Amino acid sequence: TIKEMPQPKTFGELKNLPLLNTDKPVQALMKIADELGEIFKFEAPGLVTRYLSSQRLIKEACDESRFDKNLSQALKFVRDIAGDGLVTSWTHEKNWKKAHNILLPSFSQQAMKGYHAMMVDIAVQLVQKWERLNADEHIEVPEDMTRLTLDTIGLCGFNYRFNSFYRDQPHPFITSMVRALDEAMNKQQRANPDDPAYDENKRQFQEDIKVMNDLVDKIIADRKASGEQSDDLLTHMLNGKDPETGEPLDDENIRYQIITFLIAGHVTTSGLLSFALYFLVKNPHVLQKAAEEAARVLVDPVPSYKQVKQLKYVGMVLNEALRLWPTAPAFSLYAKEDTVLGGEYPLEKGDELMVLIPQLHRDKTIWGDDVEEFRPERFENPSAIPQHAFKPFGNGQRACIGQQFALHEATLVLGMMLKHFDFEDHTNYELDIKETLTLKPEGFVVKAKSKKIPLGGIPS
Ligand code: HEM
Ligand SMILES: CCCCCCCCCCCCCCCC(=O)O
Ligand code: NI
Ligand code: NI
Ligand code: NI
Ligand code: NI
Repeated sequence: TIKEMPQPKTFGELKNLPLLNTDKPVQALMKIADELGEIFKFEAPGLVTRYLSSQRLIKEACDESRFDKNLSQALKFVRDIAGDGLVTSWTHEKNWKKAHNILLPSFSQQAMKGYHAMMVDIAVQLVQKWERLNADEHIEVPEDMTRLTLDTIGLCGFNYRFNSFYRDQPHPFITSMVRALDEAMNKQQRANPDDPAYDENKRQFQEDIKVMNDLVDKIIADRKASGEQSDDLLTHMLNGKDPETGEPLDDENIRYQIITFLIAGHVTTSGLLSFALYFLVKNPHVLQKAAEEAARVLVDPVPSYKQVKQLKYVGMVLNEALRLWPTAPAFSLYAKEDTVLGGEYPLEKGDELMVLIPQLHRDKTIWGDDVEEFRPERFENPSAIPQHAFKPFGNGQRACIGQQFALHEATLVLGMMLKHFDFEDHTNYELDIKETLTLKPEGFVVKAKSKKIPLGGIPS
């Protein structure tokens, strides 16, 4: 059967574009998806795309045989920041597979074990910051989580210490990065993007990128110092070669991968930890159960690699946080050839799709009517999940390469947090999600009372 696709309000020649005149576009698309269902067509000037919400359709979309990764109009703009790095590359581009085969070992199981000691190093610093707060002080959660995840990838991946916890205002890299990423997101709303009204937006974007590359200059210059016994993500960028081609990365592409992993390797993990702690203080019984698991397993002054993989409820808690609000909320696709989607929606070649991940994770077909509630107990048995129903890390060979890096870090930090502190919703925070392509709760503050359990490190 062939069915016609529902389409939201059209505003003449701008088509659907004025519908996204909000600083919360993903959440607006969720509102739309509620009123139109599993799929709807979205039209902008020059561009058309189809948003998906149902596990049924989306599981067909993840067929690598039928569909390859498309670059969103978002990603085409982020490409101005990250070039042809792993995230913003075409699959058919010759720098993807190259950098993929070169860098994939950096996220192997034996690689991950090397990162732990450094993950703890920055984790210790976060814990000790909260341990040293005075009585009348609030914890700006997403701000401290950003400090944590930036230093982690900065140290694990490049042996470079941002020293975020030694700073008042965010590191100049964070400031420029957000503005740069805010531009790409806000740029999607501009009929005539080259109208000189935006020449100011183009000038600040230039500055932001100048700052970020100045930091990359620091990282490269500091490695050639040296910089010797290191076998981290940066080492493989410089010395490693692609098997198929026998070629290393260029002068240019290397810089792009650094920018890529500095952004991608922290921004969504900052959001995950922020969302996770938010739900825990909004569901204290879940908080209790989780904090009880933390007290049970974390028996040494600092967690071991073995212990972090024993915290499965903490891992469950994070998955459930990734379910309700996937910090990387969407990824695009295109049909490799002509086909029909869901056996009822004909697709031409070159047609773009959008996997609306938050709406996907809300498919009542898979999780029940119990959707909007926060229950980590959904993930007690992973094999009970009709997969392609839970994809917070994308799909296929273009799925998140740092998925295990993220979850291990997050579980570790969240674990140490529960072991060492109790938490009170000090301001009774109503959830306010800020969009910057990625998702993150904004203005969310807490109070932390110390359980008087000391530390003692640090290995590496
Ligand atoms: C909660 C944390 C994270 C989430 C939710 C997340 C989400 C995602 C998603 C949805 C994609 C697919 C993008 C697309 O298909 O268009 C992706 C790809 C990617 N992620 Fe992440 N990510 C996280 C953490 C990380 C970390 C920690 C790293 C690196 C240390 C990382 C690096 C990358 C890279 C390099 C790609 C593209 C690789 C390729 O396609 O070849 N991400 N991620
Ligand atoms: C270095 C790479 C950074 C890119 C990371 C951001 C990608 C996460 C998913 C965002 C997709 C777009 C969602 C909001 C925009 C929209 O579709 O209206
Ligand atoms: Ni107060
Ligand atoms: Ni410079
Ligand atoms: Ni190696
Ligand atoms: Ni055709």
